Amino acid sequence: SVEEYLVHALQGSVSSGQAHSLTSLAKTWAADNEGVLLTEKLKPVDYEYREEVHWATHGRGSFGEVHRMEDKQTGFQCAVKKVRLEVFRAEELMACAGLTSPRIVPLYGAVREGPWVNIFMELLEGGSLGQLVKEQGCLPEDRALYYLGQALEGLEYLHSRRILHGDVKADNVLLSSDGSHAALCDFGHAVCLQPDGLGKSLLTGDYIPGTETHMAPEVVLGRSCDAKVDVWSSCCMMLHMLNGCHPWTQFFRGPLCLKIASEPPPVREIPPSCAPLTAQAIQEGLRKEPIHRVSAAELGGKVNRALQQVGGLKSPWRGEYKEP
Ligand SMILES: [Mg+2]
Repeated sequence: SVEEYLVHALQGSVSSGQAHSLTSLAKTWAADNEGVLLTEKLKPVDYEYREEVHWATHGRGSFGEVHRMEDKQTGFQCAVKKVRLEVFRAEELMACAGLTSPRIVPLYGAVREGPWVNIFMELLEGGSLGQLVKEQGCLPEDRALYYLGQALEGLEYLHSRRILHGDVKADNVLLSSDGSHAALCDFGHAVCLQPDGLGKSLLTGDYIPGTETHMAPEVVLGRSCDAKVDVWSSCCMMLHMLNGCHPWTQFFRGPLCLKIASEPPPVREIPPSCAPLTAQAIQEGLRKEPIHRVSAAELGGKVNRALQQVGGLKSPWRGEYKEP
């Protein structure tokens, strides 16, 4: 209404503004150079911010969609996620913009150029939790608990704001230079939960999930979904971290969605040598029925206690190769 008059003003130009503008503009895209930049270090020139003209590229995502970039005026280096326009979802920015949490990769701005949405964000120097698991087969339990713990703090943030990530997994967790900090990214599968708590459903075409192996049973059953899907995924992530491979992967080859539906939870993939409280945390996080599944916050507590049970975090950042 007033947002309509507003967006028309924002269109056709790249400006330095706030998150609300970006969000509003974003909705436009989800339905020629324009956008909003949320940091001083990324500076438009004369209403424009074009690739190879104002900023240059220097690929690491599921789609090789993410690059190191540099602003040609300012010298500042960050990351660009290229997303095609016809596929773009405002929830990528909605579940991201102005979210002041150290567990969520900060958004630096987003700029449309032609059929491309260029999403700018902090470049975290230590890469993805996924790459870390690849490099060193699997992670020590305490290290595994540590990162799950930090991902849960980030999800607790999202959920309390009525936001569901949609695709929680090691590849979508990023790490600082020392590996001390972990923060969520890729909100491409994020959904905004409407006033009535739980929402959408995969079959209606609103919650399109990201990674099959990490997908909760209520998703596959075409049931209504809430934040609880993230909690299931985060434990699939936990299994990935502990075993050096996704759930279901080592056992079933074909349409997993049908297996996830009717099998017991991947609970059998829990390493026998794990601390009982770690096993319990995963077990509670992998309850097939969402209502009885613990919340991110509830799991955070159990995870926190389990880390203490294993003598705290005393594993080196990078050292041992631990065979899958
Ligand atoms: Mg990704």
